[PDB]
Amino acid sequence: VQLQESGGGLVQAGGSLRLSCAAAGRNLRMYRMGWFRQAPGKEREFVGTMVWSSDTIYYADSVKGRFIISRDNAKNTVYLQMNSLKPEDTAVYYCAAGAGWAGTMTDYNYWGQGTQVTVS
Repeated sequence: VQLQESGGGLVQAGGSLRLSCAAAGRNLRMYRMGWFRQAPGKEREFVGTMVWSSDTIYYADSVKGRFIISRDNAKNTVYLQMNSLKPEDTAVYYCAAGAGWAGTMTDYNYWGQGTQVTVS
């Protein structure tokens, strides 16, 4: 799977921003897709996850109720709509893919280069 994020930039607290993750690959729709983020000097952390076969998304508590994952099927693109932004949301945001390994935890093997968001 090949991935590329876009949409990063500088935004004010309380604002909103939409990130995109374009994806290509053999059997793409069998992969679980994840958003992750790394704040400067901190450990990378999970943001949320989706599967192409379901409408149900799982979110980290840190962003649940604020960020929304959606998709455009025809464009093989996953979005992260960021709402009610806080300075602590400043980070490089990554999308990733791992085999939707059922009866086990997804191991994210494929990663984009990231898109960076600063919230003032």
